[PDB]
Amino acid sequence: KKRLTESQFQEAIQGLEVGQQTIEIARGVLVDGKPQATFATSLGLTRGAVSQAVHRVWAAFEDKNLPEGYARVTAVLPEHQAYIVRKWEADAKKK
Amino acid sequence: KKRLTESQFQEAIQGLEVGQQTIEIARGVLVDGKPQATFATSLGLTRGAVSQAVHRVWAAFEDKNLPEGYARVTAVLPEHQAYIVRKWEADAKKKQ
DNA sequence: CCAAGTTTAGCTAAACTTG
DNA sequence: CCAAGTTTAGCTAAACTTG
Repeated sequence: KKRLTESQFQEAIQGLEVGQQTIEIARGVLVDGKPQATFATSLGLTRGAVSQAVHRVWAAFEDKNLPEGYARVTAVLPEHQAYIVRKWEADAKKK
Repeated sequence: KKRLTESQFQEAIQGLEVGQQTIEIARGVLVDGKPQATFATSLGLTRGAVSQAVHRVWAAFEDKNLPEGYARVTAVLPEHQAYIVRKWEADAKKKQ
């Protein structure tokens, strides 16, 4: 279901520390739409591996694909600092 | 360094998905102060595998709250605000 | 039902951080 | 420089979830 255009894929793999196999896997799956089973079959890899491989590149895209000048952060914080962050995301969701 | 008593360890392991070897390993370095290196030698393991096992028990205890006015927050912010949030988490990980 | 995809403890390699 | 510890991609297993 989840897929990436050619250019979104190129963005996601920009400087991403990842082997060439992982790149090929995600390319066939996210861009060319091939099932993950094919790379499991053809590479002799378990279903887990291929899925983790595609996941990295997808997560990479999600770590980008944010308005430039922004970044996603997550943490457990005190009630006060938790409150401030709540507001900041609201103000961020105005621009 | 980072160590635990028996009550904290029995609290750490409480509810954690974890085999028996990982409990052993963590008990040795967190509770009994034994180095991680000796556990690699006896169990025939790389340094990393032993380090992952310790971390899992240590993290579970650090994730046993304890001020729950605290809350898990996730947000998409500009870098200047993101930096502060990253700084805040880093304050929180020292204070605990 | 069947097939495919997800998830996570546990491992190694290996490069990196600490003291 | 070394020793001990940390980190993380990549892999399995196996139980779980989606289509």
